[PDB]
Amino acid sequence: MIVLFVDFDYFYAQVEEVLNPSLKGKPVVVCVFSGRFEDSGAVATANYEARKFGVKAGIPIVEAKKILPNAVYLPMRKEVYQQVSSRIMNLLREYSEKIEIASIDEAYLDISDKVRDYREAYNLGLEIKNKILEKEKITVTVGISKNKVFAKIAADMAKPNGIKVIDDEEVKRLIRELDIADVPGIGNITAEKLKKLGINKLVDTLSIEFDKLKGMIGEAKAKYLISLARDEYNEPIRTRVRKSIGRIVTMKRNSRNLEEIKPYLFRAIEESYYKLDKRIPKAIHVVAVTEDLDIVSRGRTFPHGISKETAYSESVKLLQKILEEDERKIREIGVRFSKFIE
DNA sequence: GGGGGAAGGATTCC
DNA sequence: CGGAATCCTTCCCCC
Ligand SMILES: Nc1nc2c(ncn2[C@H]2C[C@H](O)[C@@H](COP(=O)(O)OP(=O)(O)OP(=O)(O)O)O2)c(=O)[nH]1
Ligand SMILES: [Ca+2]
Ligand SMILES: [Ca+2]
Ligand SMILES: [Ca+2]
Repeated sequence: MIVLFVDFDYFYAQVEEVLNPSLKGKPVVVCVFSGRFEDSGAVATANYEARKFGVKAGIPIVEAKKILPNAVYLPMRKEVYQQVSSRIMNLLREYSEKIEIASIDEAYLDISDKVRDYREAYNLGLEIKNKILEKEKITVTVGISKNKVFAKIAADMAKPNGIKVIDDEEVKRLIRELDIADVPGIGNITAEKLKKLGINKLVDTLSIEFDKLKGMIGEAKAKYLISLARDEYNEPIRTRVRKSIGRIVTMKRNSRNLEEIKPYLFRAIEESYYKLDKRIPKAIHVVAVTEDLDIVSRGRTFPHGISKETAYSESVKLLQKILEEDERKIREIGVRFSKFIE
């Protein structure tokens, strides 16, 4: 089996450069302004000229400006990037019917019934890269291997504007030499848990009693890692379907006053329904971020679709249920809709 | 005992 | 900052 993974380079920043070439060459930082105060919010992403100095996704906008006060700061226009993304995804579909659109800037293609060796795979990769650059002026990185995981690791190793195949012999070296933290799905929590168990590489997961691994990181995660370690991980590329749509917003100032929170909540409901389109959810959750940055939620699933009117009244109750069962103030409020009636 | 859900939260990654 | 998926634990009803 042959998997080709595509990951767009510094996506949001690069789309902005495509729409405004005068930006190419200088540091470009795409941000998500939270509105709490001047420059409050975070960096969604930045082009490589900016990353050289530490400005990257996730850092506070205020820290970014300290490092690169004269860079170009742009507000995130996610809708524009989404449409550019869709077009690129359609281009990729022209290379395989078996495509898994993982996120707004990445996808997996099962090109097994399209090519036979890694040679023809690599070449197909270059053609895909050329096609995208030519058509959307977007550079991307391609990773090729036997499964989704290593295809993705391959690209990570080739970033940016690269292409990289990880063949069977290297898959074995990685299992032995790859920091397990560098394995997709293994975050800081899980990685520290694995270190304590003496597991630093995929290979190590094979020298521990399963039940011990299971008990420490969970069944799903334990089996996942063991599969990879045994060089047996093999999940098929399949069409992913959105399972929830939501919106959470940061308020002007903290509060526990219902009348002061409701408009933010409703606005979130309004935006969520617009985005819902023709989808009808049977479930609703109201989400609150306390002053101490904790995230608390209360939801409800009914036996039928939720109308906007129902969403409004129910959401009010759930918020009321949150405030009554938590002494903290609310910093951010939102709603999420799921269990669609399709 | 154990199947089948639902609710709330933990993690992870874009 | 903030959108969203998967998986985990506890709680429940029920035969
Ligand atoms: N709001 C927000 N958006 C993010 C964050 N991280 C990534 N994104 C968005 C914007 C990124 O362009 C897009 C793709 O993420 P990657 O993880 O693929 O980063 P990006 O493509 O920007 O750089 P790259 O060349 O892949 O290293 O997802 C984040 O922490 N917050
Ligand atoms: Ca990505
Ligand atoms: Ca990317
Ligand atoms: Ca990691």
